[PDB]
Amino acid sequence: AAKDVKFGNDARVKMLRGVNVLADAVKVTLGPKGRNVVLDKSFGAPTITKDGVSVAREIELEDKFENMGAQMVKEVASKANAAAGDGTTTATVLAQAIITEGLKAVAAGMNPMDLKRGIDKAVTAAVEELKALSVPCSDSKAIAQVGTISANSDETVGKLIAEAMDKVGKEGVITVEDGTGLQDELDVVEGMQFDAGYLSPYFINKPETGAVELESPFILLADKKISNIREMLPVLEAVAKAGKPLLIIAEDVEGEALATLVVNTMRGIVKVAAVKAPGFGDRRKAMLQDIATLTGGTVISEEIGMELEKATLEDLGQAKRVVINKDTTTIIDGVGEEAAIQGRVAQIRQQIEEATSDYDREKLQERVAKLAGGVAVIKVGAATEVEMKEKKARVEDALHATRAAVEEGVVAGGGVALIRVASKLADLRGQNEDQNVGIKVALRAMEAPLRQIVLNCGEEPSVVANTVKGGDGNYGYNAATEEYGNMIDMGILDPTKVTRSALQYAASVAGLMITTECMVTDLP
Amino acid sequence: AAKDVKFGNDARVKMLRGVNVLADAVKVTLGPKGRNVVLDKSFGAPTITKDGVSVAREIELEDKFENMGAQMVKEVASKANAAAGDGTTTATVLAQAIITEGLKAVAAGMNPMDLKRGIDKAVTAAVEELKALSVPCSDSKAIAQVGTISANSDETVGKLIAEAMDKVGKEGVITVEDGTGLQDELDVVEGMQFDAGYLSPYFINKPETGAVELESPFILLADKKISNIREMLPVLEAVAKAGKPLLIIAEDVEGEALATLVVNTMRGIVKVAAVKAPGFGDRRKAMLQDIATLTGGTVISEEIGMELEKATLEDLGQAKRVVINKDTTTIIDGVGEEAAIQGRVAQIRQQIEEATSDYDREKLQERVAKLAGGVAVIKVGAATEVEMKEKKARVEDALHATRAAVEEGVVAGGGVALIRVASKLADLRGQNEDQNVGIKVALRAMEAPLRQIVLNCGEEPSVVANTVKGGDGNYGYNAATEEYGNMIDMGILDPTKVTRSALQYAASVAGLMITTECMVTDLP
Amino acid sequence: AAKDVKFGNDARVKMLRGVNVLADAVKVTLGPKGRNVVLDKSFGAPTITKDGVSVAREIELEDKFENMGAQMVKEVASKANAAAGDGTTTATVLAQAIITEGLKAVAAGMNPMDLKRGIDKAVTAAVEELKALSVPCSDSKAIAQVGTISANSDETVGKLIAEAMDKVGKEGVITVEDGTGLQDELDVVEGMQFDAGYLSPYFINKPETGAVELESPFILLADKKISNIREMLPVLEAVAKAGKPLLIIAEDVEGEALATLVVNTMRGIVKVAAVKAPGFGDRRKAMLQDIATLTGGTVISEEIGMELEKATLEDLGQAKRVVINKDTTTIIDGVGEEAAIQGRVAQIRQQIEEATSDYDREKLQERVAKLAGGVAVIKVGAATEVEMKEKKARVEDALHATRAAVEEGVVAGGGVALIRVASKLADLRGQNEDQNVGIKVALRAMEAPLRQIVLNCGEEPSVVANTVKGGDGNYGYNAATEEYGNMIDMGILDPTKVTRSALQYAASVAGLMITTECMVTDLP
Ligand SMILES: Nc1ncnc2c1ncn2[C@@H]1O[C@H](COP(=O)(O)OP(=O)(O)O)[C@@H](O)[C@H]1O
Ligand SMILES: Nc1ncnc2c1ncn2[C@@H]1O[C@H](COP(=O)(O)OP(=O)(O)O)[C@@H](O)[C@H]1O
Ligand SMILES: Nc1ncnc2c1ncn2[C@@H]1O[C@H](COP(=O)(O)OP(=O)(O)O)[C@@H](O)[C@H]1O
Ligand SMILES: [Ca+2]
Ligand SMILES: [Ca+2]
Ligand SMILES: [Ca+2]
Ligand SMILES: [Ca+2]
Ligand SMILES: [Ca+2]
Ligand SMILES: [Ca+2]
Ligand SMILES: [K+]
Ligand SMILES: [K+]
Ligand SMILES: [K+]
Ligand SMILES: [K+]
Ligand SMILES: [Mg+2]
Ligand SMILES: [Mg+2]
Ligand SMILES: [Mg+2]
Repeated sequence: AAKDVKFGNDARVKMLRGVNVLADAVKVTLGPKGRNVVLDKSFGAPTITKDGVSVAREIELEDKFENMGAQMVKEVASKANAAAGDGTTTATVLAQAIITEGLKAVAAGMNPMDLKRGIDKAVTAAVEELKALSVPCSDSKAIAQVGTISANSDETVGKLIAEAMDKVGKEGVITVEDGTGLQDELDVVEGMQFDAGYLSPYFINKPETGAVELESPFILLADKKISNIREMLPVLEAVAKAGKPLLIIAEDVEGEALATLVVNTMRGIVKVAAVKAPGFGDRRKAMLQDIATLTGGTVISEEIGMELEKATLEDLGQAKRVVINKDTTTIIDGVGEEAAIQGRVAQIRQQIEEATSDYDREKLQERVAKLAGGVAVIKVGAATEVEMKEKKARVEDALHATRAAVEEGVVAGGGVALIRVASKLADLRGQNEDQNVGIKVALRAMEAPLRQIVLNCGEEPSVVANTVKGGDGNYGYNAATEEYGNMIDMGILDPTKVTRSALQYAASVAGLMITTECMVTDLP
Repeated sequence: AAKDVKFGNDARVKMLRGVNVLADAVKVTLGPKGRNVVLDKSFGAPTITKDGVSVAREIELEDKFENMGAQMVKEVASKANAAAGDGTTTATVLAQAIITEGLKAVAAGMNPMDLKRGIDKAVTAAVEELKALSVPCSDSKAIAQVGTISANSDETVGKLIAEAMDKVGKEGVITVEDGTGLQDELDVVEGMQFDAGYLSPYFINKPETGAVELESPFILLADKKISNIREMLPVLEAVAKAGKPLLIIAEDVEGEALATLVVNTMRGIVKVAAVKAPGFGDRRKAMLQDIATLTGGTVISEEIGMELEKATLEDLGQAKRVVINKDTTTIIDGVGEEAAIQGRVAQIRQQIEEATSDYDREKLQERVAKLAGGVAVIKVGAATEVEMKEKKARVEDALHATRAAVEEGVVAGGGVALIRVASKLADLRGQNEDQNVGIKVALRAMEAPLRQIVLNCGEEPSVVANTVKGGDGNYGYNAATEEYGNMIDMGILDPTKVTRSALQYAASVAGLMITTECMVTDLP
Repeated sequence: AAKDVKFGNDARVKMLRGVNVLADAVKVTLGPKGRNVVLDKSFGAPTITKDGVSVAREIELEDKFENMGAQMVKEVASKANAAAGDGTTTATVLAQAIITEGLKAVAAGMNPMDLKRGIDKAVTAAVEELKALSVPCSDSKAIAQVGTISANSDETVGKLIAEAMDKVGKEGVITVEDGTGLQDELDVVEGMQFDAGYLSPYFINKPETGAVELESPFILLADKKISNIREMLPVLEAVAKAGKPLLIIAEDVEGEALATLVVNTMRGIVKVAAVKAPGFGDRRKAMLQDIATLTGGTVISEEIGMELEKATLEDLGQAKRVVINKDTTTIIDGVGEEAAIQGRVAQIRQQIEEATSDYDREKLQERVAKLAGGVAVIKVGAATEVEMKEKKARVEDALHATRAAVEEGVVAGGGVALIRVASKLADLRGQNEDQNVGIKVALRAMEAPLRQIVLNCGEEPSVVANTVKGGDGNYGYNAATEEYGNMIDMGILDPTKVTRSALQYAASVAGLMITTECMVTDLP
């Protein structure tokens, strides 16, 4: 198909207009004072949201060149949200700031390559300052605080997350589900999560998360082999009755067992799943007995001399719910006895003094973390057909952001951290003047999040920004209460990874656009 | 698809314009002097109505931004009606008043967040003031009055509902169906209601009430779960041959069974509905047997050796009528014999004294209460197929509204309550002047219903509003007689829950619109 | 879909214009001097009619609001005609008169609800005056006069109906049907009429009259529900042979049997019609046997052990002609032997003295009437085929009006009755000036029919109307001869029911329109 082709300022004005439409719609939702955006649906009542992620998702423009501008910033803000677990709106706001001032610099006749070079220096320096400024979120109050803020200032979800981490630990397994109720609840059960992918993708019963979930299934294991389904027939029958879906994990299902198994999944008479299996050769024998011990099942191998034919209905392990993702598979609430599981822990704990290398004490300790750790499950319990599918996606991210806080720490929220970092970078310089202007472009942008938050309050960004800059450390503006004070004490905490990611992705796309001389698309 | 995006004033103006079209069309039907609105049908003759609910449902605008505004206020008003039983027109009048003045204030440049806080504060206080002003509906007279008003001053309706509730008791089952002749019929038959909904919303043949209406349906009671349609084949074919619909009650309906029971229900089934049997264990079995004895059906259990394919036409129960809501299933006039039914009730009572648990006594009680209770049936009299369906519409409405009156009590109608509450709030204040303006916005709006009623009479809203304000307590304007008096003595009563719910929902959407900076929709 | 929404004056002029197109097309055909209206057909020569009912049927307008106006008045005039058996044109004329003057009053700023109140009051008064003015229609001479006027001064039609009533009585059953050449026949035969409709409208072999007609059909009488066609199969094979169409009278026909027969009559090569037996309980089984005695057939019941599959050719009764409308079924000339029938009658007569309730005595009385009453068959002869059908249609029309004349009596035609009642209401007043204007609106409108009749003559409506007003009693204008005189002596008679209904229905829709503030319809 013949193409529409634009060059230079022509290309860039259209990108900028498209960026402007995207960012102007998204930025109004930033901070506790965010305005509402009405989003139309094909039929029925419109959706009304303060959520920048939902707003960005709907933006697409008629003009193709403008549209490319918007999709560029979207993709990049979307990557920040997936890496850090939050920051989409912040990343979008920053991107518009850098792009706008950057293109003014290009239009004045300044070297774009130098402009981009100075922006990058500023960002690399800004990222180090953030790492310096950061402080640990080690503590229940703080974790709850950060959770609450990633939760859109919802205490309950912040309380839940900090509650989960208390029981299962900071790096412990935590999963998000629906459940039945108008309110959200938390449960801590026996289960584990190891990295195994689906053997075939078509197992997936839920395309949204691209994962498989079976309800009250059975678990199978190897060992051997599995070359042929002929020995998979007898155990498939008994599982057919009782209406309980079957799960087969290990090990290395191949041939028609790998193939003819995936056929019956597409047809509605069967529900089955398979996984990439344990970390073997030798260690799989350890991992499997761990799974079997958790699921209350038995491990039947040909090595020992046992056959898959003799395997009975009770020979299988069991769990309440199972989830198999692309790279991962999780077991929720195994039915294995606690006396069994507990003794299996001690058996592995002896091997710690029995370990002749640092490499073994890692693995075996990773196993005791799976069995002894358990799995904390939170049920969103937002009651609606539409409200459920959504709130599960935000809490899933709110959990990701808290994890990010626990890893790389936290900094003063409300755009204060970026304001502070920019003040420290006041002396930073480039190789030439154009690189210098680039640097100042980045440093000006770092004020945009605070300014926008304030503007959404109906107060004057100039005055508040000035007042905050005139202060020190974690002093900031609390946009909920309209008062200044210590941001950390006030509990307004950004995960450092989130602030960091927002700026980096923002600056990425902005460098790209500032360095863009040509666009190609389809004819109108 | 590419989107049309508007911001700020340009957006709010279009939204307000769509609200005006909706409200101006709905509000002229308010009260006993309501004007007619003519609504077209693609075929046949136009519908002429004073019912705000019917007018609202038809409104959709060509301009997509205007339409979003209309749909926003519609949803909120129907949420109110769904919660309180009545008040759609009132809610819309209130929404228009709050939005209009609120938007005027925003255009003047006041802080929209503060405006919303002000409105919210006035409503919260108004709601309490309303609860205090409220009075219980104790007896048949006041109950009749409430029904009569919700019936558009039809005293025969109020009389019916008062008598229906007298027979079944104020806590108990009352349904309504088309009558065979000019006269009204009130009879109490054998029936029952438990809590289960439809498994899929597509089962709804009546979009207005969102309910599944099935006339002379066969009832399948299954003690198992159905994931597969192939075993439902011989049973269904028998049903499609008899020219009757089918209600499926089992453990669950899923897999291809559901999906097939959905699409096939659209054309060639030609009608079927299925609900999840309430409870579990021996309770779920015992409840199914209750339903079987009522409809003269036989429960299918796998443990007795019975199968679905061996199920004949006489293993299916039968009832005159069955209705299914999202949370509810109602079986009216089972064919089951007395002796089987009476033999059953004497059996559960015998289970009371044998029962060793106080919990079991209350649980077995709920079962005898349903079998011995039966269901009250109201058949709407005459006079023609279109007139009937309108009267059946009113009786249902009045039924809902009378409920609400029972729970939360009543207040003076004619918009007098909101007028009184407003005058009590004269001294209310906010944190700043903008919140004050918001409070005055809400208080001004609380005069909208009375004024509109008066305006529909062809009188002058200012003069009447003034006179009522100068009066005291339940003193008001009777718009039917155009005479002032005591609203309670004149039998003009609104359920407090209705007035409350209307103000709240209206204020909810208004606050949303006052705080909206951006709208996204499809291209024209 | 998006809607077009109009308000107030903008909405009302469009309704008015639509009413004007409908009314101006219909009203030119009023009375003996009515002008021709030409109605197109997709092929061949146009239809030329002086019949208002035919003109009104064809009117539909492009502008969707104008169309709404017209359909509203059509529905109402149509309702009048169905109730009283004539008056469509009169009602349409009255409706236009009230609407036109009423809207003039609205535009002047008068209270629309008061205007309606005033119109309503004058109408109920006029209805009482019509009842007072009404005179009995008893003698064959007055009856034939009534029939003649309904027939457009066809004195042959009036004579036929009068003759028919001289035999079966004034409440007797009368059917008209295609006769032999040129010569009318009237003969009373064994037969009856009960209320049952066609179960499938597709059964109709006469799309115009809207009724199914079976010639010398067999008649099946079954006391059970026919579901499976297989039970019905052998009884059909006997009907397939002998080439005698079948009439199935059963408790009901549904499912496989319904859809099976309904389609087979469409494809041709088969003739069948199904109707449900009237009443329920024991009264249903009695009336079935009634039809069985009349047709000389046998009732097939489940109780005595009679099987529908064992029903032989002699089990079925026979009629000469059978005519099934949507409302009623008529069996003409049953084959049942006189001794049979009259024995069944004396059996009922006995039970009439045995009745312990006056409900039975009325019901049993109804039956003997149908059995011993017989049916009058009017056979219309004509010079040509096309000349026969229209004369037949003239008789069917006049039959309706004649019955109405018999029930409620007669008044002076030519719109003199309405003129007289109006002059008598001159002092009538309402609660205020606006109500007074409404009354005058109605009173002025009552002159519209005479004026229009005179206008179709080509004379001056003011002069004739003024002269009639100047006289008393039944003095009026004869439009046929263009002379004044006594309307009753000249045989110009309106059934009081017709005049009353036309006025009532016209005032109904007129008040509705005078009170409409909003119209909602589809976009063009
Ligand atoms: N009480 C508060 N005062 C000031 N800033 C706040 C407050 N609560 C949250 N914020 C800020 O709002 C920002 C998050 O806004 P949000 O609308 O979630 O955009 P994003 O999608 O980028 O997270 C963070 O920078 C956070 O510090
Ligand atoms: N005789 C009356 N005098 C004054 N107000 C009345 C009278 N009858 C009903 N109303 C008022 O009409 C309102 C309900 O009117 P309606 O048109 O049904 O609107 P909605 O759909 O909001 O209930 C109530 O506020 C009630 O008090
Ligand atoms: N010879 C006559 N002189 C005056 N009026 C007549 C005469 N014959 C019939 N009419 C009147 O014509 C009217 C019937 O009009 P028609 O054309 O049948 O329309 P509609 O459907 O209203 O009956 C009646 O009011 C009747 O009295
Ligand atoms: Ca749309
Ligand atoms: Ca610059
Ligand atoms: Ca139409
Ligand atoms: Ca104001
Ligand atoms: Ca603003
Ligand atoms: Ca002349
Ligand atoms: K937000
Ligand atoms: K109303
Ligand atoms: K302020
Ligand atoms: K005519
Ligand atoms: Mg966030
Ligand atoms: Mg109401
Ligand atoms: Mg006529």
